[PDB]
Amino acid sequence: TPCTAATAAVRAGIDRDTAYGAVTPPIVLSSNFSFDGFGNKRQYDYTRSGNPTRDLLGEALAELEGGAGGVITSTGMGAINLVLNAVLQPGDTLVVPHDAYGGSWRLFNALAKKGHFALITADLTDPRSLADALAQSPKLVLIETPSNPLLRITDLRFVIEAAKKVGALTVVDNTFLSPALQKPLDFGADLVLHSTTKYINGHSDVVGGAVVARDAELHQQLVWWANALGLTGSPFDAFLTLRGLRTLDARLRVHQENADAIAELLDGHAMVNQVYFPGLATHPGHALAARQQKGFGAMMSFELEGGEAAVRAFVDGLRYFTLAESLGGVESLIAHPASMTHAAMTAEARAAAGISDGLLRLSIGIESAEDLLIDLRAGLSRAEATL
Amino acid sequence: TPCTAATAAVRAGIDRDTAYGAVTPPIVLSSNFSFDGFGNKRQYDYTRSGNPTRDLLGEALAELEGGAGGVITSTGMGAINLVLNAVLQPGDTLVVPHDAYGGSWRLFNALAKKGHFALITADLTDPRSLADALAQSPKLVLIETPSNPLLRITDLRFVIEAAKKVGALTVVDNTFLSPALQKPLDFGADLVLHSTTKYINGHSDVVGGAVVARDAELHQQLVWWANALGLTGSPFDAFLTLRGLRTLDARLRVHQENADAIAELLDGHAMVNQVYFPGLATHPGHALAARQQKGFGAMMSFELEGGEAAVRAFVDGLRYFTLAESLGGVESLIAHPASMTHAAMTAEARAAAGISDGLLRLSIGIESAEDLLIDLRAGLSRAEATL
Amino acid sequence: TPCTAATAAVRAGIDRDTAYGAVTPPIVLSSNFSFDGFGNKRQYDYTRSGNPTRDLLGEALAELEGGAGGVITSTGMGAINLVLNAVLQPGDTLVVPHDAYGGSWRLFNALAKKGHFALITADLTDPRSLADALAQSPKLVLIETPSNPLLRITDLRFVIEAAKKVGALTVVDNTFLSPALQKPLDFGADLVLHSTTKYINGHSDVVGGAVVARDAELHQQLVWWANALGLTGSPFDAFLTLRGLRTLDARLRVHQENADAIAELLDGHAMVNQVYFPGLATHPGHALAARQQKGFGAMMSFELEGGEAAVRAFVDGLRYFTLAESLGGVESLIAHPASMTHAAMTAEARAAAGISDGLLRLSIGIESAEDLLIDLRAGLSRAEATL
Amino acid sequence: TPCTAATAAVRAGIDRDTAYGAVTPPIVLSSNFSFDGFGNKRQYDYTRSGNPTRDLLGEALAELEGGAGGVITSTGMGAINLVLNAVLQPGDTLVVPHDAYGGSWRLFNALAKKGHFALITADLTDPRSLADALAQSPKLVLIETPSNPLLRITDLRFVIEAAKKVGALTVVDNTFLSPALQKPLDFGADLVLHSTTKYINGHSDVVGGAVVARDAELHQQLVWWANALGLTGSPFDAFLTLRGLRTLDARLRVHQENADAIAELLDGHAMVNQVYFPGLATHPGHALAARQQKGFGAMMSFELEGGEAAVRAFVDGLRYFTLAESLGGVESLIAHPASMTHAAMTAEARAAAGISDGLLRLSIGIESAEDLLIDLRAGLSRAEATLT
Ligand SMILES: Cc1ncc(COP(=O)(O)O)c(/C=N/[C@@H](CCSC[C@H](N)C(=O)O)C(=O)O)c1O
Ligand SMILES: Cc1ncc(COP(=O)(O)O)c(/C=N/[C@@H](CCSC[C@H](N)C(=O)O)C(=O)O)c1O
Ligand SMILES: Cc1ncc(COP(=O)(O)O)c(/C=N/[C@@H](CCSC[C@H](N)C(=O)O)C(=O)O)c1O
Ligand SMILES: Cc1ncc(COP(=O)(O)O)c(/C=N/[C@@H](CCSC[C@H](N)C(=O)O)C(=O)O)c1O
Repeated sequence: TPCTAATAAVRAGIDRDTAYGAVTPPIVLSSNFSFDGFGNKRQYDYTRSGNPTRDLLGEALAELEGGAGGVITSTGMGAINLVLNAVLQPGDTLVVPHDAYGGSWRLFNALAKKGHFALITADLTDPRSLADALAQSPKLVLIETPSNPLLRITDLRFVIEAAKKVGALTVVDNTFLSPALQKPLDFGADLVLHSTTKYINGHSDVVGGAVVARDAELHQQLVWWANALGLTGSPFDAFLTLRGLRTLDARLRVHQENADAIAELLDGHAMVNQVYFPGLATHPGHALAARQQKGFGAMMSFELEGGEAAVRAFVDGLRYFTLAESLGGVESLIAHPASMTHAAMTAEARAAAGISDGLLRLSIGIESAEDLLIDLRAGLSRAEATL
Repeated sequence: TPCTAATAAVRAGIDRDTAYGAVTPPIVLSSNFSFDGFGNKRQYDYTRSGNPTRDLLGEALAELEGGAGGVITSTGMGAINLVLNAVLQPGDTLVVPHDAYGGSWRLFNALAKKGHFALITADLTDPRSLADALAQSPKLVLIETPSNPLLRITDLRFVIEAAKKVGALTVVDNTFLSPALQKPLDFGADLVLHSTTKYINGHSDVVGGAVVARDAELHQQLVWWANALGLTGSPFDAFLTLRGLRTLDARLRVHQENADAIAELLDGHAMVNQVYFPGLATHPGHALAARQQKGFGAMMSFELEGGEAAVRAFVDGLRYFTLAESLGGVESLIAHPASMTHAAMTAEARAAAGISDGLLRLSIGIESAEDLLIDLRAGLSRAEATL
Repeated sequence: TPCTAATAAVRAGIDRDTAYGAVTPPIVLSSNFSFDGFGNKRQYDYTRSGNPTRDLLGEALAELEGGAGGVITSTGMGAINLVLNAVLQPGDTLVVPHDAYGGSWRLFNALAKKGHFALITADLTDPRSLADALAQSPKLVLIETPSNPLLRITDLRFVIEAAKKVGALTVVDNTFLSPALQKPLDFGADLVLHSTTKYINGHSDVVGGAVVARDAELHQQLVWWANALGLTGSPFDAFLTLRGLRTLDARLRVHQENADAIAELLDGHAMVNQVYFPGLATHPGHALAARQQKGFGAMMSFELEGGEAAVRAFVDGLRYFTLAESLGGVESLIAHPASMTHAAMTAEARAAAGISDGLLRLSIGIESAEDLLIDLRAGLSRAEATL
Repeated sequence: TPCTAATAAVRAGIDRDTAYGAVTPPIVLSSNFSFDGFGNKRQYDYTRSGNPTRDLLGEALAELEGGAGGVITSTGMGAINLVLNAVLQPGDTLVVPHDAYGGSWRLFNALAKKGHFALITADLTDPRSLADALAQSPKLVLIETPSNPLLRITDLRFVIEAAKKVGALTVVDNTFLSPALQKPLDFGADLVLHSTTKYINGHSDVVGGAVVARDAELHQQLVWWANALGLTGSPFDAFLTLRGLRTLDARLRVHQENADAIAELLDGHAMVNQVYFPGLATHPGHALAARQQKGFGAMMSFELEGGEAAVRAFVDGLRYFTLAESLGGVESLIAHPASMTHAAMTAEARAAAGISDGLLRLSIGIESAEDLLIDLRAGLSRAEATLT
């Protein structure tokens, strides 16, 4: 037996201190490391390049994703930035999803306008749209599945093998499910990346990113570029993230129980026009999600009856969903993407993503199921009183 | 509606930052707080007396335990110390259990030798022993249930009512189960205390204590003595401890799933002489534990067949159980009470308690059941190979 | 040759990490440490008993003070508390100074009322008072020099030799000057203790304490009691405190430059009635301070002309002196001891000490002399404009 | 009056907590902040974009440098990365110094090979080399003065006014002196940047960067680009960095006293061929440094008599100088740039910078001067023993 995912996350850095046998791993804040006398670099020399505390988190995310190594960055956007710098140069074309996170769109459109690469935004749920993009010989394809905030599911085996036939690398943003629930590298992706800010840290008190490469040579290109660009993260942040990771399995058990229950409430409720949640049998992509994921996760969005006034009445009064950005915390959250998470997009790119001005997104926490439903039901009455 | 205990713990100090609306509470390390002009103390003035980060943890443990307030100490022994100093003076008698934590035994016995109080050490699970202790008019009775490390169960309602009949205060050490699995104040106790070092924190990276009093007058007295003796904990530690608390309900589900599966493997295994786990119907205290606890927890101890050779072969080779003191963490631990946790006791006090030299204690973490069971089976073999 | 005090403090735990050669020492938060197989304790086992980050700070304060070792407590009051429990039992007598810190007065008086020891409160600067206290065969004499807040100076060599003649142990509270400015163990004292909250830390972001013993056997006793009472500090706090120590010598140069410039402005200013600063030749204790101290420090207090209205006009408007408790930070502070630092005292104990109701105490930080002097001059006019 | 530099750094974030009046500022680790009800962003929304604890450090460095605002990044190299991204695009030319930090060189050469900008590497101490480079109409000139590790001084008024005449922006890497000792924005620079890893933090336990812009609009472009690229720093690092900043003045007083003493020992010692230290009267740029800086700093390098054997003997046995990378700490350090800090450069870029294979670089700490000199003298004995 190698261990399971859960054991590996729990034991990450446990009993791995050669100095004192501390059970919990020491925080190495040091910027620098001594040489072992003249000409003799130790394993570490300088934290920007390499840090033992940061590398425990890289090693654990690599073990969980099945890759050769991991690079930990100061932010999620910083992981995406790392991949774009290590892989693309001018004259290269990048294919991105139409409904990627608004911050990814912002970065892709900014760097493309400078000429750092050419940009094709496509619908990867959609074989025609994918084949028109792959006919242009892209260096790189990015997949974000399930997608933020409409939970569109893209067929990892389909898109990754279509892109291999034309010689493109693949990178998957696996933020929304974590490595506990989806392993894109199992499907042949070259790279998997995360905002550790979300479920991997789980406590809404670190911003971070990670990139795991399947192949040892691409891992070393990422290490080199991270060091050179100074995109690497703080050892203290890596300490809190590794601490968070140890409860990832236990947290997701509750996130998913709570989300199955809230999906049941919102599906078919009189005051709800549409629910987007991969666990619903009627959601386009349900069968795909069931085969490529080990769970349906705990992100969902939904559209209320009754326009702006219903949205305002629903949101103002929530006791247990904080109105705020981010997701993946132990604490439940709610967001209005048009005006918050996806406000960096133009009204046109939103229209093309199918993100309406009335869409609410839930990040379902690990509070008691009974309390989240009392809160959501009172919300739905407040919105009904509006008609 | 009030929220459940689990909701309260997940959301303690969420969106309670008047400065910026931070979702996660800011860490207030400051030793000191400005006055609001001459004569105008704010809410806080000095961190030894009171600090807001520490008070979030205080207010959270008091909500969970049903008390008027909570005091956070540098350590668990510190929380016991605070209670002895606030409640007892020379000529007062204290009744303690015979099978309490060895460190509790060391402190009671050192402060009794100096004459801070008179000490009676009784078996609180046996009525004759209890009645003889209560007939000597004690100021304070301490209960520790379940007991470390034999998991003896003492009848909270019985002992507390019996102690009120003679004017004694009662304090319960509730470390082994946390507030999520046992609420002694519900049964009339005046004081409950914890080593927060264990389940409450959950990440083996903070030593700390807490005392919660039912009554506001007794809470104001503990606040005064904690400030005067200098027993209060660090704000950074409260911060990590509070972060720990948010996953307590989530952690204990997996803890209890794993402990049930491990009790079943150990009980009537040929190499296992006795299992002490209150979840087994054959354990003296099982039905009392099913009544006064929400669950049977994840601490257990066992005797192997085959003397000291068998213990050694069992322990050397464990991959997933670290040989170490402490308990209540996400990572699985094993200890040998006689030489480790209860080394502070004399050989006669261990014999009176029923702690043999062949006893092993397990703290069962939240790794996969299957990896822990493979690890224990390999150990039982190595013990068998010794005969 | 050995290095100086300053070199030792700057380099405490620099290049002393066997794991990675980290230049700065790693933070060991871990509550627990693995055994090296069955029966083999490593150097550390449990953080309440010993922790390597806390021991760098202990070992550093013991080098600076000339001691056999040091113990780091959660607070300064906790270090006094540790010494009272390690050294005293009922029937023993303790001699304390009349103008000790009000928090010391609160603890001595509360533990004396319970009868943990008998208390003699003497004026240690006056030989009759000292002789009458030493004629009563005390187990322990506590000296606080200079005294908070009137900067009375007690003759370390005289009092210590007098206490040895009658078999008493001596403990000195060396908080106001730190080890960089006064070394009581050089004059034969048994114990020196500190509030690390002040100059040692220097950044007003840690409450902590330290006790250093001259003799190895008394150090082993303080280690034992600190573990058994649970009085030990947080490793995170020891890390910030060690980081503070590194600039102690550099900080005190500027503190003393600023204090000299400010004592000169206040002494025979028309609005100032008395200055208490041991650096002035007119201060009872100046020549003793010049002999037993490397410098006059940066604490001072003063009485304004014009009663309560003048104090209020002086305090309300200060830009660079914050109205707060504590002292010894980089930032300048002002306090009113009667209502703030020494409110724990009765009005009668304050009168016996010579703490009037019109007294102000300054902690002078490391801001520019010119910005502090402009700030004080403006206060002196506001106080003038009151008459 | 407004306050001095020392007062500003000491009082940064002091008594600035509206929640409890904490004297020392709270650490806001929170990734997110609540909205004030539907449609109502508060001052902060998301730490990657902006965080109050990080903003105290940005504000304080902006006050110290005289600029409109500051952006704090996860590293020093990340600050340089932020500037190249916010200011340059393909077809733009960037002028850099020949003797810049080998990490800067690595990044300039890597991004120039991809085509992100055209690169001109010039000697900015040398007026013909500067004027050949400004004839090429560059978007941006970077100055690193004093330079790492030969302490070459570049004339801020000269180079910045030459670059304004041809329409180029100026950015100055001011790591080596800190804002306490050189204010490039006083000389007209558009941008100053720092590795806060060095003197600003001072305690070797944070990697960090900062960029301060003179102009509000360029600060707003930096905030935007830092958010979009995800270059922003951790709030906990910004907390430790602000804590170190509070002792910057007091640390530099001892750094400079110790460096004057060590310069005096090495200058004209029989075992020392060359010392590079701006505070020596015989160092090229001494009068320029005396004028454009408020002190000569505590960085120096030097070349020993006696080849590789002398270097190996000097270094092995130092009790108080740790052999390691970085600088600006309270703890004294020694580095061999060819094989450590400048190993990222090619042997030709080093030869062009004048960084020989025998150069040792001292970062002088705040230990007792008497101890640092006992250590250096024993080292010079050890290298002497190597001839005979
Ligand atoms: C699939 C995916 N990949 C990557 C990322 C980036 O990870 P980070 O860098 O944040 O750690 C995210 C983040 N998502 C957050 C972002 C909040 S909006 C940002 C802010 N106002 C801004 O203007 O930017 C969310 O949707 O709630 C992400 O959902
Ligand atoms: C029921 C109870 N109440 C209180 C406490 C005290 O709480 P803390 O102070 O540790 O946070 C504990 C601790 N128990 C731990 C620690 C053993 S450490 C031995 C050490 N070498 C020493 O000499 O002490 C255990 O059995 O593993 C406790 O089980
Ligand atoms: C010479 C000495 N020894 C010991 C100590 C104790 O050290 P700490 O425990 O604080 O670290 C001090 C502290 N002195 C501070 C604290 C005043 S706090 C009043 C507070 N509300 C309370 O009720 O206490 C001062 O005068 O400013 C001390 O001057
Ligand atoms: C003037 C200047 N600007 C910027 C920076 C960059 O700042 P940081 O990102 O490190 O904070 C520096 C750094 N200087 C360090 C770097 C050590 S080498 C690093 C490593 N092995 C690698 O391969 O990179 C030094 O010379 O000792 C710098 O001197």
